Amino acid sequence: AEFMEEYQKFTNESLLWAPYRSNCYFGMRPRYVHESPLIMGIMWFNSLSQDGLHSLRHFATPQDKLQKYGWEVYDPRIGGKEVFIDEKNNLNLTVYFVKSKNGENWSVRVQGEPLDPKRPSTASVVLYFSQNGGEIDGKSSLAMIGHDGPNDMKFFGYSKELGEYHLTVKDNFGHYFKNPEYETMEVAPGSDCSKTSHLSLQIPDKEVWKARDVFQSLVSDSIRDILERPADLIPSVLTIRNLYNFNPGNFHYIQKTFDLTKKDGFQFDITYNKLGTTQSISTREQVTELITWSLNEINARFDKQFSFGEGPDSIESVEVKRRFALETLSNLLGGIGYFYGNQLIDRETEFDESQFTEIKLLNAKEEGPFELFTSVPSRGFFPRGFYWDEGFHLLQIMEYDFDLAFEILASWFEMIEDDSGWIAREIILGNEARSKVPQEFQVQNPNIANPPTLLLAFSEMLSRAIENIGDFMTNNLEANPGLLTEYAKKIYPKLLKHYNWFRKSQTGLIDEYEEILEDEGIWDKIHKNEVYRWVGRTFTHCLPSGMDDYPRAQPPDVAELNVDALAWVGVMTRSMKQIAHVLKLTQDEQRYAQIEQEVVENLDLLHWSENDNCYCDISIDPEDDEIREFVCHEGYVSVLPFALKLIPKNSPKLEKVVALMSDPEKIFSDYGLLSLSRQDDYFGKDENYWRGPIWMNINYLCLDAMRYYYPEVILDVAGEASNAKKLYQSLKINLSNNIYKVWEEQGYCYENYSPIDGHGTGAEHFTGWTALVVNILGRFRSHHHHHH
Ligand SMILES: *[C@@H]1O[C@H](CO)[C@@H](O[C@@H]2O[C@H](CO)[C@@H](O)[C@H](O)[C@H]2NC(C)=O)[C@H](O)[C@H]1NC(C)=O
Ligand SMILES: *[C@@H]1O[C@H](CO)[C@@H](O[C@@H]2O[C@H](CO)[C@@H](O)[C@H](O)[C@H]2NC(C)=O)[C@H](O)[C@H]1NC(C)=O
Repeated sequence: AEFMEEYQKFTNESLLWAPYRSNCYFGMRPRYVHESPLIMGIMWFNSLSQDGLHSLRHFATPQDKLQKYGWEVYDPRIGGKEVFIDEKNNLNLTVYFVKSKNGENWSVRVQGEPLDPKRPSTASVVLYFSQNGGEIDGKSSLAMIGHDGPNDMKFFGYSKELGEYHLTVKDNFGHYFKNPEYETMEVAPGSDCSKTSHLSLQIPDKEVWKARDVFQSLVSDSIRDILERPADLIPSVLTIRNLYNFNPGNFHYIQKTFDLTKKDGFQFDITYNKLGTTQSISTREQVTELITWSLNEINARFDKQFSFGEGPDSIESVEVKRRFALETLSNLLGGIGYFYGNQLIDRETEFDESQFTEIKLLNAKEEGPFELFTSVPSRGFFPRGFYWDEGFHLLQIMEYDFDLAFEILASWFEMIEDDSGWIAREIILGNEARSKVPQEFQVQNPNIANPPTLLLAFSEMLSRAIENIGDFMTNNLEANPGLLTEYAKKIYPKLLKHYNWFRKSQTGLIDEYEEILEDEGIWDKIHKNEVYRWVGRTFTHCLPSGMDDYPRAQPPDVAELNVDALAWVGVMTRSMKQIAHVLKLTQDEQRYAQIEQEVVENLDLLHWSENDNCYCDISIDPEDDEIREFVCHEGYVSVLPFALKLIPKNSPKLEKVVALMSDPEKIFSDYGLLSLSRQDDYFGKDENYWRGPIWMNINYLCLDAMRYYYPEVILDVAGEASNAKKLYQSLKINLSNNIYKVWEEQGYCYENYSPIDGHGTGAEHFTGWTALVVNILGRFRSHHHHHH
């Protein structure tokens, strides 16, 4: 326990400070600080135009249509470099983040330059800071204590949680906008674009996220005052000022308007030093060497974890492939955020498992606070925790930073409350998070489950730890049985609660079929307790399966048994077996081992269709009742038993699944595996999400499964390619080539890809499970054997 607290202390300190407000282009708050956090964000716009406030950047949104934004290099333990290309605002913005070795001090360098040096424009950068908590704790504060000329400012702050600190904003260079042939640029007292403007005021903690709206509102009131006039005084008109004579408070705006016709651009530093620190960040030169050191250290960590060769993809060079992989991983890590607040949950409205109409949640309530440290599918579209997405994020994160993956996993399972094992599918905390979500999707339903991909990720992590440790650094939990055992003892009761909850809530009705299964002569050899159905499906959708519009049995029936629901129970059971092994719980381990084998046997006995050579959902013939029908829509659901490694090794069924995945007339394409066979009735129909398009998450599992079932495919030996090798190689090549190409051309990683011509579709900046392309390119010997 003492060793664990020593490890957890260091982990905490290394992850305390980072740009964890991932919904912002650049926003910061300290990890796990909910009462008195220092909150920071950066906004910018072109103040030279009359309607520059309409192009004010703050939150990441696809509606901004930036040419490019994201981390080129990033690791939240260290820092990184983020770039924003904004053609509308003529701005080429780079933001560096670095930290002291103990992680308690930090600096942000904002560096801008024009995209076109002869386009008349300005870069009006607005920093805001808020020391929260004062209204609650009666002590937390942040005050400007002085300045060195107009453009360098010194602040003193107190956070009850993090202690006293100094915050400084200082210019290194940059030409402030001004017409030299005027006596002054001022148009009103405080409205002067020729120097830094600062405004302090009191904003309630819960309203701090509205920094852009408050800014626009205050500037609008100043404009109203002014006009109740040359074009080059507009920047001064759009400079914030203390019009209403607010008393100083927790919140601070700092506005700097630079002339973008000067080619060299600008640079200023924002530095935070804990009071009494032995590692103060003190000079511009010190920041410059920290940035150089930090970027090198991240490149070194990346090179230790991944390795890249020439081929088999067609990416022009190994240097370019590696850089692509680094940027993609950096954006996945850069989506990691810290969230705190209430969910909207409806527990009162009655749930009827035998009805299939959409449900009206009319008894919604504020519940919480909750908190969560998690990666996100997309900073623009989906800047929040998604339960089923996170398992896939962790499969990528774990390959780079094993211990970080354990931090995120633990955070998720902290959300399990005492009376229930339920975890919401989508985690929306507070008004800031709700602002990105249509009201119709905000209210969560505690009767609805989702695929437990977190436990698939946990299974893969425990597999590596168990392999490496034998008998019972960013990978201490992989190598140290003492540390792993303490982590496991803490989390076990939570996983168990979740496991029991999932199994009960999704229990199928085996008692129908009995007469039918007796007639087939297999009723006696199936395991009646291991059959499952997705509870809460509707006529046209099945949200609990994670693949909403993947075709299901019609009409819906309470006797349906879903092959993918059973497969997921298999995966959960496997993870329980592994954590039981780690805890030396022999009798529990052997129970889970047998349950896993019973899942395996039910998949082959019940869900395998000899006629269709496929795993299928099953249902009772609505006409006949004496007949049970195999609902067979060939696609991701059909391959899931393969992709989750539940089919017995050497099973004759393996070859048929491989044949399914290799067939160009079904789900094989030049751009990866299609979610649904081209020959299916539903292919291309309706919203067309899981009815054709290629998704990286399932594609990656299939590749991983190939290596498990056909271990020879990992060797590239000259000779005759087996069917398994042909598939493995071409799929890996097709995914790598296409995801890169779309990223190179269309700009970024996408939620899914077109079966037509492989073009990117769905949400943009999807890192996101599409970041699993990093592993496909660079993963090497994640398994641990022996090097005698
Ligand atoms: C590691 O950091 C976290 C900070 O969240 C600590 O684990 C919160 O700690 C408080 C007080 O111990 C508890 O009330 C909460 O229940 C904890 N939450 C979670 C999610 O664990 C932990 O104490 C820190 N350890 C060290 C050594 O700093
Ligand atoms: C964004 O601005 C940066 C900074 O100037 C540019 O990346 C300099 O570019 C040259 C040419 O590649 C290199 O010699 C330097 O190493 C770069 N410096 C840094 C810090 O990257 C980049 O070209 C600009 N991008 C756009 C689209 O204008």
